[PDB]
Formats: sequence, C-alpha cells, structure tokens
Amino acid sequence: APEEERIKYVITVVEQIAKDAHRNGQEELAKLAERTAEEAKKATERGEEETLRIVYVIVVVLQIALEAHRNGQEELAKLALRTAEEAIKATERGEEETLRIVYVIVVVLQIALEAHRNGQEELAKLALRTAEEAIKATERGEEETLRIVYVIVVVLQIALEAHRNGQEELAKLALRTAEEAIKATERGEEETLRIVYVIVVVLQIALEAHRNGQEELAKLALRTAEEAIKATERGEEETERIVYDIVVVLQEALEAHRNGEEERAKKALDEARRRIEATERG
Repeated sequence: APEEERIKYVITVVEQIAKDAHRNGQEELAKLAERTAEEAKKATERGEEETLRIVYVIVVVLQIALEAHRNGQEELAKLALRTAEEAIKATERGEEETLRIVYVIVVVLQIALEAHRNGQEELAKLALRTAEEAIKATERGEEETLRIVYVIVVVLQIALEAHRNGQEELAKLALRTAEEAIKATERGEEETLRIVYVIVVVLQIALEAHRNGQEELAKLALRTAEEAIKATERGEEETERIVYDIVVVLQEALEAHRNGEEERAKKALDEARRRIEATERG
C-alpha cells in the first residue's frame, strides 16, 4: 500500500504536467512528459520482477541451511545462515535505495511543475528530461540487478547440488562465492545510496532557489544533478562489463559441475571469488 501510493503519486504529477502542456500548446513538453510517464511505468514493472527473483535467492539459501544442519555438516549450515542474513540486509538496503530514488524523481518533478506554472519553460524541459534520465538509469540498474540475482541463483544451486552429492568442499566453496557476490552487491548499493543522497541535496537547492527567484542558481543546481545522474550511468555501464567477465568464469564452473568435474568447478569458482572480492573497492 505505501509503495503503491508512491507509484501513483509520481505518475499523477507527470501526467498533470502533460495536461497543462497540452492545454497551453506546448506539445514538445507534453510529449516529453508522456514519454517520461511511459518510462516510469516500465521501471515499476521491472522492479516487481526483481522482487520475485530475490525471493528465490532467500528460499534457496535457507533451504541449504536446513539440509546442511540436518545432514550433519554444521559449518555449511552456519555459512548458509550467515549468507542468508547478508542477502536480507542487502535486500533491505535496496529498498532504502528505491525509496530514495523515488524522492529524487519527486523533487525533480516538483521543480518541473513549478517552473512550468511560473513561465520557465526551458527550466521545465530540463527538469522533465532529468526526471526521465533518472528513470532510465533506474531501470538500467534494475536489469543489471536481475542478471546479478539470476547468477547468484545458479551459484547457490551449484552449492545445493554439491552438498546433496557429498561434495561438501565444493558446496562450501560455491556458497562462499554467492556470499561474496551478495556482499559486493551490498557495497554497490551503499555507494549508490551515498550518491543518491548527494543528488537529493542538489535537487533541493534547485527547488528552493527557484522558489526564491534565484534562477541562475536553480538552473546550475539542476544541471549538476543531471550530470551526476549521467556520470553514475557511465559507471554502471562499466559495471555491466565487469559482471560479464565474471559471468563467463561462472559459466565455466556450471558446465564443469554438470560434467561431474567438481575439481574443475572449484578452480573456476575461486577465480570468480577473487574477481568478485575486487569489485566495488573490495
């Protein structure tokens, strides 16, 4: 219910801007709003698929904990519970991240509404496409999280299959690799959280400055927030290349495990761990 209200709140504002633009014969601003509303709907749908896959991660790791304690390997059960706790904390951190990104969209859409109502059409255009860029960046991050979460599932399934086949050292190693991937995801979230907070502060300058008639300050603060968003996109595009390099090493581990080559799978999972531990500043 509370997150349902936030989605409807954002869409209501941008569709309102499209209505006011259409009534005033500003079709290019209305088209920008309608296109922004379309992206906000796509970004909400993509985040809901993200929630379902995260549920699968938590179920699999907790299933590992239950079987490991029952089957006798206690050190594997403790590792699965510790990995589950980190997946939960990483998920809670992502919920704070989505909520702060929503506040980013709300503040920049408020700038757009007040600028358009006060005659600053160019400032309204800039605020509207900045809002669109933040939504584009968010869904781009959601797609990459969907890939990371799917990879974590495959690794957790290697751990569970390895334990069921009596390969405890491979189970511990595969579980360890998923844990580090989850810990690296949490480090990326905390870095995004620090960036999002800073973007909020900057957007709050533009809103307050515009209300105070400090137009040059408002434009510069809004442009700063726009370039901050673009700069974080360029960093996320580098992250996708880094993740791709890791996924081909883990792909080598999955084929080796399916061929009964558990030793070859260990060497591939160790290389993935070294790479994963190096990502996001360790």
